[PDB]
Amino acid sequence: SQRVLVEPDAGAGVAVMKFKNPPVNSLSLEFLTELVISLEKLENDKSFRGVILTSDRPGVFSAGLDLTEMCGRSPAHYAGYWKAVQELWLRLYQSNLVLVSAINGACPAGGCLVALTCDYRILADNPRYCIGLNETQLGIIAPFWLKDTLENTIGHRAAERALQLGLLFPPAEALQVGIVDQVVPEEQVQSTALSAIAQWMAIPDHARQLTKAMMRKATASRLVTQRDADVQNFVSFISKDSIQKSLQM
Amino acid sequence: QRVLVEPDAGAGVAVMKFKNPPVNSLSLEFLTELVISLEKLENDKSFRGVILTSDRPGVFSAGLDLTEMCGRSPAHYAGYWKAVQELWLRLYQSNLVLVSAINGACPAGGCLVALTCDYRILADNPRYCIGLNETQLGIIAPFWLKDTLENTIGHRAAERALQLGLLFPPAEALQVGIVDQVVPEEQVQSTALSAIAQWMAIPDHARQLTKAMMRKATASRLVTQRDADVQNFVSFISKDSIQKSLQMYL
Amino acid sequence: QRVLVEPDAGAGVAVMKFKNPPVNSLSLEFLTELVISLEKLENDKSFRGVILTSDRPGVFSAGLDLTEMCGRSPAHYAGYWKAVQELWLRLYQSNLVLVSAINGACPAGGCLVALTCDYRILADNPRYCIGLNETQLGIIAPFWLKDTLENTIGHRAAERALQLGLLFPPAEALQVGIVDQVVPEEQVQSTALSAIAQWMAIPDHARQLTKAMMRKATASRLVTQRDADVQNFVSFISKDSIQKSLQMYLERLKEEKG
Ligand SMILES: CCCCCCCC(=O)SCCNC(=O)CCNC(=O)[C@H](O)C(C)(C)COP(=O)(O)OP(=O)(O)OC[C@H]1O[C@@H](n2cnc3c(N)ncnc32)[C@H](O)[C@@H]1OP(=O)(O)O
Repeated sequence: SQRVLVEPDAGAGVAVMKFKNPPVNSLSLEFLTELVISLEKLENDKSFRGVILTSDRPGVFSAGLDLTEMCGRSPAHYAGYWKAVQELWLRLYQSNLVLVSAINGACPAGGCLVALTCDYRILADNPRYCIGLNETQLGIIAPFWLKDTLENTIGHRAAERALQLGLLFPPAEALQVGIVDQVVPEEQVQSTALSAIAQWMAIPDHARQLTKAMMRKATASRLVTQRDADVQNFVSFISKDSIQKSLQM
Repeated sequence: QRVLVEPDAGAGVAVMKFKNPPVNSLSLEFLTELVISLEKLENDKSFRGVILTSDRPGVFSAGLDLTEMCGRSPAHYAGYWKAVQELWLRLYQSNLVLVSAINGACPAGGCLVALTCDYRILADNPRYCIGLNETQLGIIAPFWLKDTLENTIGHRAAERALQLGLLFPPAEALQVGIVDQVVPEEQVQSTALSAIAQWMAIPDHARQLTKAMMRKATASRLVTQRDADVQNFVSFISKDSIQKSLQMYL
Repeated sequence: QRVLVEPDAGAGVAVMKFKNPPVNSLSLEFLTELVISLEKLENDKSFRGVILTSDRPGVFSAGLDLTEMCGRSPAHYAGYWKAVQELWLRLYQSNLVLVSAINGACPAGGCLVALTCDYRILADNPRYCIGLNETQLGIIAPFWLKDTLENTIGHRAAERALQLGLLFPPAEALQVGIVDQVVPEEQVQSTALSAIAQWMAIPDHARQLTKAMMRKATASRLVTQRDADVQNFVSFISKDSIQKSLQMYLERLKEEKG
């Protein structure tokens, strides 16, 4: 609602979901929560079969995980929040909708939780709009399921390098490694996303959905079957006094 | 008659030419002719490599014969699918060197045949597009064919290619990696002979053990649940929407 | 030493230079020196990255030492293979940043070493070919090495590379992805230093945990079946047809130089 602007075109069967959590679309719990609710409503609305995800304001697609949500909070809150992080990944990655990311800003690790779970990724050709899983730069590591998603996007070798170096690929490099599908002038990102979704939405819907599910079920299952353990892993880590301290920078 | 096997002079390599006009559709009869012909060549110690190609250029294979899948009884659907599986299993695990000289369009089931080979050469004609276009008809590739594609072009590219049901023209096919070479159409056959010579020069047992190490896990995923896959095929293809699309198409 | 270590503790990097002439063959002796040298650098808190290269350009490593595998006792073959496995395990799971400065030809066992590194730079000399050429010797790559190759270049390319036993010259090596950069010969060492400067700058533990996340499944496949894999090597290499293939190849090798 507040933090997610939905612009629907029911006649076309398309909606645009614009992120509106300034200054940087950080993944706060309200934002994570609002994103999933909004996606779910578009899923259950049979009028809508494709969604374009983008920032309302260009510059930052999403800054990623939000520090306020993870600093000096309750054990309860941490569990609710990593559960909400997982939920967003799961619901995006398994959505029956066609999902296209119109990446009109920088896209570090948590922004990649969103971009990598879409069906197609278009990046604006702005040298500031770098994309990748940069966890190691901050002294942390990608969740296994996010690593898996990246491996599913760019292959094992490139994921090994990208994750260890915590690379944020500038647009030409991002295209070359395959983390995005197209790079276009910034003024053409939304038109390119429209052209892309027209093509994807034209596929017979059930067959497309079944095909998508066959491709992604093993990866999604790995998180569904270990989900509580994965929350506990997060909680134990960030509940540490010493990690809490290091959040302090 | 549906499959011509032309031994090269000096043996070693044979050319298998598809001849089930008009589009080399994989009828049940053609499927079993391909399997027997391949087995003969395997068992003949004079032959260790085969080039697969159409007798007439234009269409490599249109794929599955939709008439085997539209008017028919549940048992017919099941026996047909068992034969489709058999062809994939036997090609994919063949001890022969298999090279495709792709001298025509190569949609879904044709692309199956191609993807099971060790090397794929595509004639440079803009009509000769290759891919797994099942979703165009509202159908999906079976898991083992999806795995064969992923094993060819990687996960991301397969995710896109299968969902969009894409047929790649030659330059795009080469870029995505679904074929290994693109050459002028009047050179496809000679190029295949040159390319298979590289493979024929490998110590034969070592080559075969290596091929098996690369492919056995993928094949075994189907071997372990082959009857399940037949019943899933029969249930899926028997749905009324699917039947209507095939009949319309036919 | 057959392994020359040149340290730069202030920069946190050491260069490990192979010096087992004439072609840095992986004898049992040399294998164990490499394992120990790597463990000493791991344990030394001053070092976090290592560049592997040949002291003498021309051959990075000729790979496994055929004289260890030809006409020897079954226990010799087993002990040899346990050491080969040990080198792969230690390299592949090293907590160090490992960069190969590939300054020579790099056939199968050499490629074992290169593929276990985090980054591979190949000198642009048309004779400096890299690949898993086991099938040209009438043998095959072990499953774990096949997995390492697939983890480097993907399934399709591994299929072709392994069956054909390809030794990729530099341009083809870069195109297939088996190395990460191809540079003029006189830049291979400087490129490796530039590369490793960047890798060593990453928060160390996070890098290590990430590397483990990417590699533990592959390594575990050998660890859990390790003595079976020794048994399989001995049984396979002992076949008379394989002994024959290996002694013919050895004989061919000797003839091509003397
Ligand atoms: C189931 C699992 C199975 C097994 C997995 C095995 C993995 C493997 O490593 S297999 C071996 C792969 N290695 C090779 O193919 C390299 C063989 N060597 C060569 O082609 C060349 O020697 C090469 C590349 C070093 C070029 O150097 P160059 O100086 O031009 O040639 P070369 O004349 O051979 O070198 C000189 C000496 O090194 C020896 N040599 C070279 N390679 C080897 C080797 N792999 N083993 C032992 N000796 C070797 C030569 O025989 C010769 O001396 P000598 O006959 O007295 O031992």
